[PDB]
Amino acid sequence: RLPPWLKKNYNKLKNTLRNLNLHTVCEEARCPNIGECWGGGEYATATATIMLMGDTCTRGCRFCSVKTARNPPPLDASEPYNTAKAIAEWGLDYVVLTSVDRDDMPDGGAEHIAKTVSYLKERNPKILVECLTPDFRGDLKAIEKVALSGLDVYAHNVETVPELQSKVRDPRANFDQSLRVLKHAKKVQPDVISKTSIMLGLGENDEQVYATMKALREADVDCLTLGQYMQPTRRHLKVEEYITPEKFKYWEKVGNELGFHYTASGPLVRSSYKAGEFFLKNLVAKRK
Ligand code: MET
Ligand code: SF4
Ligand code: SF4
Repeated sequence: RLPPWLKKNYNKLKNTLRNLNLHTVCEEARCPNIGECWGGGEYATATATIMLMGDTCTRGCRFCSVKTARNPPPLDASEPYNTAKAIAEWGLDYVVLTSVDRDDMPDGGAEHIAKTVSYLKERNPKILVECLTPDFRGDLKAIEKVALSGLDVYAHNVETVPELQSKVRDPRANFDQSLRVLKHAKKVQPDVISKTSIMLGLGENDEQVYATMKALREADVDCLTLGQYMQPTRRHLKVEEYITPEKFKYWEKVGNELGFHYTASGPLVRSSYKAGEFFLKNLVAKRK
């Protein structure tokens, strides 16, 4: 039994979404945060997450419930237009575009991701766009394609501390490669906001978490999120422990002192959790 800290705007977003051919990770993961992200924050912003390039990943990360197969179906060439259209009609404030990894594609899908960003920004430049990208196996030209697509925030996850990369992630991912992605995004587009996420509860200790946060700062990562690893099914990695609410508040203070522009830290925090609210409050510093 999970610890208890892991248990108008929303209905307006839900009713509008019912008519549009758009499908989210928010509902198709049964995310416990949909009440918060979908309009229930301080600024009442709407954030949601859409996953491009199919529902089958070429990788098999043991923390992740996305289905895996060696030869996923080909890309839906209509998805960039259909997605960007459906987002603009849904009326979102901040959208997180993410995707499965497509190691079967030479550019890992970067052109597909970039086309979606570009379509959306032309329809409505008022929408903030974050892309949570694959590592593209370190392909600098693929990273460059997305970084130049006009997005506001370039995100890519390290997921865990360097010592646990081989346990937690598919062998095609690693810590230095992920840092190279974030560094190259900033090199190609210096005014982009860079962002990464770490899960706690997988066996890391405090010394490794601090060292990781320090290294992320040296790589000029602007924003950080920390949340609890929650085991999707009994076949996935076992939870080593549930981090306390007060310990997550400790890490937020540590991230502030290290100079992250925001450190979103809490048991239910995910990469996309209230991403629009964190952007508005800490980067835009909007007065309500
Ligand atoms: C949907 S998981 C995040 C995006 C990408 N599949 C990655 O692991 O890097
Ligand atoms: S945390 Fe991510 S998937 Fe969950 S409701 Fe918020 S944006 Fe959607
Ligand atoms: S690459 Fe991303 S989508 Fe694929 S298994 Fe790993 S975390 Fe899940």
